[PDB]
Amino acid sequence: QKIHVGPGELDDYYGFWSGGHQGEVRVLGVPSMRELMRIPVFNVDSATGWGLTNESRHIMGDSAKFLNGDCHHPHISMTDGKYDGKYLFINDKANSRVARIRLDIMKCDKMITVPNVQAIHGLRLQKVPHTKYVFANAEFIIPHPNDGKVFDLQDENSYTMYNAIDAETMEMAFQVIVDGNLDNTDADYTGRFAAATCYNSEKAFDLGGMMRNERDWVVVFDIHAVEAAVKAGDFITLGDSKTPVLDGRKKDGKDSKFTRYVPVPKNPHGCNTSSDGKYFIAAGKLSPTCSMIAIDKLPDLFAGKLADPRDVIVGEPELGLGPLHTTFDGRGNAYTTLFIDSQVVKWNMEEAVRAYKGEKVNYIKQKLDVHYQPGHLHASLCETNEADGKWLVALSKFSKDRFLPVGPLHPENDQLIDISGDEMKLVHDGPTFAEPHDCIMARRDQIKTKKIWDRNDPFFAPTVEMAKKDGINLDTDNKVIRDGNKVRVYMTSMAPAFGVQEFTVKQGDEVTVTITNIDQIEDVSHGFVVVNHGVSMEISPQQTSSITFVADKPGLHWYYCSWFCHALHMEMVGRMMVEPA
Amino acid sequence: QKIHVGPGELDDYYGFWSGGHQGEVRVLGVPSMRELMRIPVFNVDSATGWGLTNESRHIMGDSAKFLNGDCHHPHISMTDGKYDGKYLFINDKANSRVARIRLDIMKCDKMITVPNVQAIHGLRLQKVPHTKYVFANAEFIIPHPNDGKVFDLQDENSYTMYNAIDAETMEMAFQVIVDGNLDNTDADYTGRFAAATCYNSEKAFDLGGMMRNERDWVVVFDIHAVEAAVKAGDFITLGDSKTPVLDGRKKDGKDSKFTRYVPVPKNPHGCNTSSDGKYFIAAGKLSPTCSMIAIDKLPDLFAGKLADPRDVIVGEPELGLGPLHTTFDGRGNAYTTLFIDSQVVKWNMEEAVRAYKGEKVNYIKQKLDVHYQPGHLHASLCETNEADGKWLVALSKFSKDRFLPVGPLHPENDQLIDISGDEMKLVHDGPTFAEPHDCIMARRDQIKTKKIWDRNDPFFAPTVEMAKKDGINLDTDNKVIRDGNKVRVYMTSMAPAFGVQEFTVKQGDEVTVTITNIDQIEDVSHGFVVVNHGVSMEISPQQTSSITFVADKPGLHWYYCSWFCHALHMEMVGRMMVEPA
Ligand code: CUA
Ligand code: CUA
Ligand SMILES: [Ca+2]
Ligand SMILES: [Ca+2]
Ligand SMILES: [Cl-]
Ligand SMILES: [Cl-]
Ligand SMILES: [K+]
Ligand SMILES: [K+]
Repeated sequence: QKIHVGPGELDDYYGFWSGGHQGEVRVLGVPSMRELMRIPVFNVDSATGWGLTNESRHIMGDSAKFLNGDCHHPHISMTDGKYDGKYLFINDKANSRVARIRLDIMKCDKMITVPNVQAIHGLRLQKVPHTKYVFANAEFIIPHPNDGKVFDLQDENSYTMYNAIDAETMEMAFQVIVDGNLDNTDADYTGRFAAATCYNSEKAFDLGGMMRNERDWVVVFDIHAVEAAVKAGDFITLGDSKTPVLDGRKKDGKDSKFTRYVPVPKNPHGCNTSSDGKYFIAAGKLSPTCSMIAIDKLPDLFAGKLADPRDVIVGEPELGLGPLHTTFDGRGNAYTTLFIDSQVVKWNMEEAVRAYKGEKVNYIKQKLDVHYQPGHLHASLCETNEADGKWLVALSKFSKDRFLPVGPLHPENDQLIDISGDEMKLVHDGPTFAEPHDCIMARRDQIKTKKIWDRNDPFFAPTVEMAKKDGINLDTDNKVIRDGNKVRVYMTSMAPAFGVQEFTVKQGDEVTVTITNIDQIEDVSHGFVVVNHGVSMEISPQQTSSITFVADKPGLHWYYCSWFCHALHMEMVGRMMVEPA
Repeated sequence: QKIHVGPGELDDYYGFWSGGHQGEVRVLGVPSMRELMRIPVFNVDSATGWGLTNESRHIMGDSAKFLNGDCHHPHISMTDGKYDGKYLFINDKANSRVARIRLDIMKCDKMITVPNVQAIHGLRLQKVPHTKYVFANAEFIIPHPNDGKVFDLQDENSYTMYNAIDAETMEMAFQVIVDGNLDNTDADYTGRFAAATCYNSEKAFDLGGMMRNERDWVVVFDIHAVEAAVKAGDFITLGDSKTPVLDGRKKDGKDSKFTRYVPVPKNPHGCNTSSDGKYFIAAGKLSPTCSMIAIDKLPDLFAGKLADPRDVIVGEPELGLGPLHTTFDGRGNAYTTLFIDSQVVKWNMEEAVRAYKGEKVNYIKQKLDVHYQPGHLHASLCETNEADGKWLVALSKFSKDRFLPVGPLHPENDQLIDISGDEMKLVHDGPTFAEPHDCIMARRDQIKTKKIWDRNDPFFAPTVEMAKKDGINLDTDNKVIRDGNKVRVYMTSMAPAFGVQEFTVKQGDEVTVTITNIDQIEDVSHGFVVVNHGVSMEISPQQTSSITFVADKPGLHWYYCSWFCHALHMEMVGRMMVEPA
């Protein structure tokens, strides 16, 4: 199988890599593992102006004031348990957000700060009949209200919440209060259930405290019941947020309609749905096991036809030290990372289930050593009923001597493994910055991208409406509008010339520059940088982009095109003249 | 030779790629072309906290207020015309800066904003006896003073300057006022001469004007002459800058001792010294030629022993449409990018010099098609007398369909070419983000890096000194100190625990957290993120890092370690308790 992609050949799959603590999404080609694009999300990108432009800051909202993020879990929207290539969603653990990327344009187009929570970590998407909800965990227990009067984690009103976000509007759909906490989450192949791991059933703040119980749990959600109750008006609201909040905690040993708690050892981490839709599989972490929940049995467990939530457990195979995550080949095998043993282990799921019933059968097929300390792993199409069993990527946290030395900070090592046959074979070591946690792969044919921008694109639609209010036709016009101490420059750009090559303002004026790139050849991107003003943005063919800054320095100040666009690139410049105060 | 670096195998060279309009520097392994590390410079990095930490912000100075940069030209310090592996230097065109990276820790340790200029573009280093100076072009003509009274470029006080920076102290050494402008720059193999291309001899602000003259020039600097005048005290100063300024403009047709202007067609761009030290080679851009300046004729030219400046031109090879840059195989051949024709042309310098004198000889050896529109190019060790003729990288601006489609914004195509034989061979297409402009290669054995930090390292020495005055021992102390509205938290860290796991403050307190990673195992980095406060940073083994923020929200606020560091990483957390105002 494959591995090398020569000059002029194309990769077979797209890979969407989390940027981890660096805050972007990275687009790679697979199997070459080459990075094709960076999509700024929670990071400020000097190149495109993400975090500086008026269009980006509108999307970010009030959260545009943060210069950091911490992303882990990239996921592609689904239709009937297959990728539809519409959206990618990702979490921000640092500043508690979820963002949506439009895959047609490879840009973040929506962002939300989840209300009344701390630390968005686990994230996954409804699969069936389609991604109606984005599911996301808030990891940390906090007081409600968090007003500084109570700090105790055991308080009646100290808890965390499971979050559902409407995938299309990117507005909150509902929140569910839970016992313990939340780590990772996955969804079924019907749309009725979702599940999450919990490592802090103790509601402790100290290490020993958090490891006290032999068992924490997987919490299972009946979204049907949730939706039913929201429809009926049977919910509370918290603070000034209008989001429906349901109580999924236990009361005096009795369940809520919304949740069931399945005991699982021990500070479990991964929560993974098998490609056949049979199981939620929780990785044991401190327990050298995985726990297999039979989704089949969940209706009976919510109907109470079951005397014990442990009865939904149909497998608990011992695999090795520190199991963290599980993926699938669609051939009946599961692949689990063993952080401590530094291996990926291949195991047979139906054999594991028979072994749980006492049968003497070896469900373990192979252990591949990886380099070093694997976290997540991802098999091609593993989140869909189309799991194709071809490629596997294991994402390891300590690269040691696997790459040239680069100082005290090392890359992560994302290792590509061919799983197409009977024996797993390590084929590529991929260094990556700032710790991608997870990644997702999609077939080439699953992603359709725009070659050039549409003038009606929603990404800059508000800017078009601003322009129309000034009587500006963006496709043709070069004009300076004055409004008190505001100056709005509108210009077309066509290599190698800006449409407005000079303009004069007064010291202290707030200047908005709006640029529409009217080159129609694909790939002729323009840039716009104002020297010594901290101003920088990209304008691609048929895009409009705007940026606003104060002209607080008198004199001549040059601006230039940053994207090499024409033989006369260097000469694509202009002059802002600032009259003394 | 080579090409594929399999798992467990190591690359043969380091590549340092400029990060372009993105602002960082990128470390690659060559020939695999995989990215090993990102080093933040002008960008704000969420992962390591560059632009957020006190250490980084002190390095940036007043410029820390900018979130962007635009870099082009990375260069490694030299001893005796060979790479010494001490420092890498890079420009910022956006906000007029030069940065120094220490190659032992792979971090930016110094930064300067060049005074009284706009837009630092061309940058190269002194070769012999070693890198005493960093040479840097200010591209854009401005008024002096630039106070808004005059905007005219033709004003006798409107000009740009050539800049020299002390490589060791990173303070300005001198500036030289020039006629016209400055684009790219190189230095000879003795320390006496430097050279730069000019495209705006016209002092124009528009395309018509900038393209008028059949010829602009290469300006040549007699650095010895300049240094003499600084030593003599024969210089002026501009504004509040104490930097010695020398006047290298012709007056009434008369030459200064500092400069000579050599007419060259037309808007020339590349300015490259051959690895045998014989020629300054200017790429003709709008002329389909390069111009070769014999460096051994330069003493005569400054001595007044030559009839006209054109007497130093010893070759003017006709290469093809849009020649931009030139590199060297150390075997007597040059390689030039042709932007319009979209090719790299291999040519013999000796034979081109003979053809200029009349001889009939085809100096052109081969033209290789590249994909597409090449900007810079770089052969292994080309900036040194050790040019080894193994690898060539051509960095093309338009990748078209050479990679999977990723929307309207395309990657650059940095193509790896085997030049070890007589025939150039394309072996690899490397996609890159944000337009690297140039790159530089060095042998594995030319770079030596730290495995772990030294506690005495100058990078965070000021923080250590500050901590002492507070009566703190960073190596052991886990402590909170208070003064009015300020709170200084000092802690050690060892996987999987912060040394301080809780602290309480009053709403509105300015909090500085200083963390010392006391692990001694390589690769065991920690992170520190305060949820919902825009606070993020890296602390590597034996590093101290600090960061400051306001506690402007009452309640409980979690902080956590972002760097996956242990099986118990998820549990490396702590609590900031903020009492209501
Ligand atoms: Cu427009 Cu370069
Ligand atoms: Cu310290 Cu993860
Ligand atoms: Ca626990
Ligand atoms: Ca000119
Ligand atoms: Cl998971
Ligand atoms: Cl050059
Ligand atoms: K790591
Ligand atoms: K490009």
